[PDB]
Amino acid sequence: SPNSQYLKTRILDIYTPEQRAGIEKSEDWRQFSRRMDTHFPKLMNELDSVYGNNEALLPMLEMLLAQAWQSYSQRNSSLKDIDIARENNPDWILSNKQVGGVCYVDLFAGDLKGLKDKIPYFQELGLTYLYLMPLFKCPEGKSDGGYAVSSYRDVNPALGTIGDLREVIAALHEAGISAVVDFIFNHTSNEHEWAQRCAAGDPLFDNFYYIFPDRRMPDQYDRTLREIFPDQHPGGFSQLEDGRWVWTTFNSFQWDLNYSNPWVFRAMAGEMLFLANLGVDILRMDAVAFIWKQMGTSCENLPQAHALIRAFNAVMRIAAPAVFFKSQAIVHPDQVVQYIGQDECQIGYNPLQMALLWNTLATREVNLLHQALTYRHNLPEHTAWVNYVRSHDDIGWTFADEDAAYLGISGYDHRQFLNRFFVNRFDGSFARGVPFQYNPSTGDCRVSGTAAALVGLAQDDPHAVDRIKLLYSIALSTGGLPLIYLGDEVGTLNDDDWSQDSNKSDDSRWAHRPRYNEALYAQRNDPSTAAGQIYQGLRHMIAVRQSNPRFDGGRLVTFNTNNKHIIGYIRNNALLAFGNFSEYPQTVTAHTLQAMPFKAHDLIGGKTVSLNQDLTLQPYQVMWLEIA
Ligand SMILES: OC[C@H]1O[C@H](O[C@H]2[C@H](O)[C@@H](O)[C@@H](O[C@H]3[C@H](O)[C@@H](O)[C@@H](O[C@H]4[C@H](O)[C@@H](O)[C@@H](O[C@H]5[C@H](O)[C@@H](O)[C@@H](O[C@H]6[C@H](O)[C@@H](O)[C@@H](O[C@H]7[C@H](O)[C@@H](O)[C@@H](O)O[C@@H]7CO)O[C@@H]6CO)O[C@@H]5CO)O[C@@H]4CO)O[C@@H]3CO)O[C@@H]2CO)[C@H](O)[C@@H](O)[C@@H]1O
Ligand SMILES: OC[C@H]1O[C@H](O[C@H]2[C@H](O)[C@@H](O)[C@@H](O[C@H]3[C@H](O)[C@@H](O)[C@@H](O[C@H]4[C@H](O)[C@@H](O)[C@@H](O[C@H]5[C@H](O)[C@@H](O)[C@@H](O[C@H]6[C@H](O)[C@@H](O)[C@@H](O[C@H]7[C@H](O)[C@@H](O)[C@@H](O)O[C@@H]7CO)O[C@@H]6CO)O[C@@H]5CO)O[C@@H]4CO)O[C@@H]3CO)O[C@@H]2CO)[C@H](O)[C@@H](O)[C@@H]1O
Ligand SMILES: OC[C@H]1O[C@@H](O[C@H]2[C@H](O)[C@@H](O)[C@@H](O[C@H]3[C@H](O)[C@@H](O)[C@@H](O[C@H]4[C@H](O)[C@@H](O)[C@@H](O)O[C@@H]4CO)O[C@@H]3CO)O[C@@H]2CO)[C@H](O)[C@@H](O)[C@@H]1O
Repeated sequence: SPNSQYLKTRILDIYTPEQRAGIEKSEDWRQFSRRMDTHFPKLMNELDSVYGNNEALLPMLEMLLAQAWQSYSQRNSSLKDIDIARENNPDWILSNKQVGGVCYVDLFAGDLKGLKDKIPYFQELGLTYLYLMPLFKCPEGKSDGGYAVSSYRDVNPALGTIGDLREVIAALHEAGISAVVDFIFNHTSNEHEWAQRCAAGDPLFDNFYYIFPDRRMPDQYDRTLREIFPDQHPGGFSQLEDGRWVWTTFNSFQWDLNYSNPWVFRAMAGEMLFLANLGVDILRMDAVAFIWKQMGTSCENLPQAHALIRAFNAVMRIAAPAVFFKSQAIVHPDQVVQYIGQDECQIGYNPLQMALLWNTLATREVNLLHQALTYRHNLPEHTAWVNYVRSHDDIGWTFADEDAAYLGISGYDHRQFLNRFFVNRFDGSFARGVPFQYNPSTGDCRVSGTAAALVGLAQDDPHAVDRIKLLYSIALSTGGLPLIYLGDEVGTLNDDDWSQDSNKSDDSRWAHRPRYNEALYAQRNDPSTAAGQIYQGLRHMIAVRQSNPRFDGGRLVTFNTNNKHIIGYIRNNALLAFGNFSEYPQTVTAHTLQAMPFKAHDLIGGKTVSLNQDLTLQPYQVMWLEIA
């Protein structure tokens, strides 16, 4: 394997003797050269673990590094300042000051120019992190809501131009808000240039995807593949008009990229640098678990998948240090945490906490949630969870069956209940969600619906508002970067028209992807409305979180409340949080509270609470007690 010094001299060979002398003395080269020495070793090691002695590795690597240099040379000075700042502030992601929001540009504000005008509201809410859903070109009609990318560089004409996007990002930065977008690196649309040329037999794009002559290998692979989008096709392959078969984990128009081909990595690393230089702060690594395939396995979470992501990480450490990764690994808890690391994905979605929040509302029992917060919350230094209540996606019931079995709970049976309860097929349920990808062959099913619809706000359940505040309170205070699904802060309901829409009827997730509700937003400052009660309740928690250092960091220690309906945890040994998941008053006994201070101030209600006597929490009440 070549070393950093050797490779750097060859990067400079593009310049004439005279030009070269100027580059070697430039500040940009000084930074790049230093970062190469520090991080290239990791990059080389990761790529070697995946490609081994592949003859194309070295040639690909030199091409990639040459690109990295040019990319960094062109990188705007302001971004380079952010580069140095985060290089010396790895834990910026762990600060209690951070609060994020996510939205679709078209649904929430029409287009990019309209989005820029919403910035004042984002500052009003207190956001310091804004994630925008897929905004680049995609097939007309069905494109999986933008996740079937036809181009990683050309903005969806309906949203605006690449110029509008660069203006939006600069505007977000001026407002003190970080920009976050998707890095849909596991697959492209079948209309993407690479896909077309690969299928047409263009040698330049040979092996850019996984295409087979017949069903021989696809059948073999399907023996162990899990069906992700069973409604669209069985197994993981789709057939082309010419009879051949292509690997398609998701929709048939989404073709899985072939990372076993080093040139595919190079290509995607090139797109990553492009996004980096737009000023993007964080890239959401979409469907990270599927980037490597191997016959006989589920082709999810394989070792090479982690190595590839760590390789991508090194490229940013070298040519755009400011860019961090947000892992979107919706898999078994043991696998989720493996993508999170300073050298892999600095932050990652916390599907376990999310799924268990909803689980707890349904069962009224915190057993599973307590278990998760106790044994699966703390993360390695310089990393953090992205805690959420809802997203643009369906809700998958993430949790370890082995953990549940320890609590006397059967995973399969329990999920049957959870799905029934949340799609309102269980007597007494307050939830009004809808099924997503029900698989009759496995009994598996996921749930669609907005947060408000799942807590019963659609039928005006008197507990709806408090349930919303309870769930978000946990994502906002457990430790990690909280991500609010914009629209939730005013109780936005499902869009019931989706099922009638020809391009959406086959995907129930559109039920929870409603447009900006002007009526609800106009009520956000009215305490007599659900929208105002929700907004002010959440805004208050956001205010407290960002100003009170007791919430800083991502570590917590659970507190045994001795009441199966109340969750409890402590932040920095100074903030004791209690959350009642019962629709009835629940008590934490004075006996249980003996080690706590005589009295403590509750940041939610603002009153002084006595902990030397039984503490009774009203239905769904949340308390944030300052015990130090
Ligand atoms: O651009 C496309 C798309 O991308 C984004 O969103 C994507 C995600 O990126 C992608 O990951 C995916 O997430 C899906 C997921 O793939 C689905 O499978 C599902 O996952 C849920 C599931 O519905 C729940 O049931 C629950 O799974 C449990 C499971 O119930 C439980 O039993 C256990 O299962 C493990 C089992 O215990 C093990 O023994 C073993 O099982 C083996 C056997 O051992 C073996 O003998 C044989 O039988 O095979 C078995 C299976 O291999 O492994 C089992 C698997 O771990 O544990 C699991 C996990 O706790 O929870 C999971 C969630 O983790 O739904 C999610 C989505 O909710 O798809 C999304 C899109 O939906 C992008 O955001 C999106 O917009 C784009 O469209
Ligand atoms: O207002 C409009 C509204 O009208 C309708 O709703 C009505 C109902 O029709 C009416 O009956 C009533 O419902 C009340 C009820 O009267 C109250 O008592 C209360 O219900 C309690 C319930 O009595 C308690 O037992 C408790 O149940 C929990 C349970 O404690 C918890 O463990 C869990 O249980 C599930 C378990 O977690 C799952 O694993 C599974 O268990 C499986 C195993 O997995 C399997 O291995 C094997 O063992 O089989 C097991 C089967 O038992 O399933 C378990 C559930 O069966 O969850 C349950 C349910 O939460 O707590 C509840 C709640 O405190 O509240 C209800 C609701 O208020 O009044 C309402 C309202 O007027 C209409 O139906 C509704 O849609 C409309 O919105
Ligand atoms: O290495 C960590 C360190 O933690 C020490 O204590 C922490 C403990 O692990 C954690 O559970 C919690 O402790 C509180 C209990 O959860 C809570 O129930 C309550 O305990 C009462 C019992 O429930 C009653 O049965 C009776 O015993 O009275 C108890 C009150 O004295 O309060 C506990 C104190 O907050 O937090 C602790 C620190 O935040 C371990 O003790 C130590 O061995 C570990 O090394």
